[PDB]
Amino acid sequence: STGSATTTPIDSLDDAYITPVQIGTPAQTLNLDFDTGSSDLWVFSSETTASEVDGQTIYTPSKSTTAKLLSGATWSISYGDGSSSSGDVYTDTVSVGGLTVTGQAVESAKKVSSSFTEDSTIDGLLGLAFSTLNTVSPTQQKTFFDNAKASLDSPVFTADLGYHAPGTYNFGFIDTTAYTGSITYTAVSTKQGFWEWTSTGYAVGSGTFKSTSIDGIADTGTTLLYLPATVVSAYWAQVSGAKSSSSVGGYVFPCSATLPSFTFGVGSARIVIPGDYIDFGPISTGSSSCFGGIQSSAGIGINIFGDVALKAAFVVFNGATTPTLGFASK
Repeated sequence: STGSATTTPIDSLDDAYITPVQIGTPAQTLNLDFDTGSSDLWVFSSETTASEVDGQTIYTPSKSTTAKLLSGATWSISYGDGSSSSGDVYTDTVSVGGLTVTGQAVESAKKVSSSFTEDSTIDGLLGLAFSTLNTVSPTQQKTFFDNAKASLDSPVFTADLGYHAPGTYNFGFIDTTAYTGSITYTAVSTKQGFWEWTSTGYAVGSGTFKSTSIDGIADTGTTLLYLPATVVSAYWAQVSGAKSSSSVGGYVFPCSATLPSFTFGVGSARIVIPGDYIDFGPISTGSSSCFGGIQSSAGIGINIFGDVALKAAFVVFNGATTPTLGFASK
């Protein structure tokens, strides 16, 4: 089997991408944030505290003839940005782009933190990291991909995120028309539960490539590119007037600037992030200070190849017995 679904930016900055997902019988379609940095499929629901729902579409398990309470199971998650959610668990039928999994754990939120409530465009998350990170207790549950894997034509999914435009998530096949050149594959460590890999270096603009190992994670659920402070300083030094602002929370730059590109290495191959992709717009409405899309990871504990980086590439998440990642230009 295969599936193919379009993923759409939630706003004009590509802050996140939403993909429609069919849950239950008859289908309830919710727009979920596909997140290769986590491993829970959780949704706003009829059980979510009413004051914490503000415009999201909810899953109502009592209206699904295939929903079953997973007795005794609870979940609770905290994300790298400080947000969180928790609740109980149903199993139900879940379909993405024509690919159907029966018995998928659907984690129903009883509580969500304010950042989720305040974003009416995201109805929940669909985790695509390794199932070892799933938070369901006392019986850990499998991701949608893990459940689908055995049925897929090939045990892979691909992320093709657009710049200021829709893109595609495919399951079970590589669309050879979706990229240019060849795909370069690179080793993955699953020891922390992430799609963790080592970039071979970077360049700023037209500058020379610096060969250096940068370990990090491919994370579709993080907006920006978070890299070591040395690398980030080298980038922003090429933008007149750019500076790190403790009060804003990162590097800012004059909105009048033209940003240089940023290149990262995948083996001997190179992925170029155009300068435009690094502009996240005014820090507040009407400001001439703009927020940068490359930020320091120093306070995180891990480097993160988020959407800024991934949307410059066609990305293969190869879930074979020994997983690997592939990157192609497009």
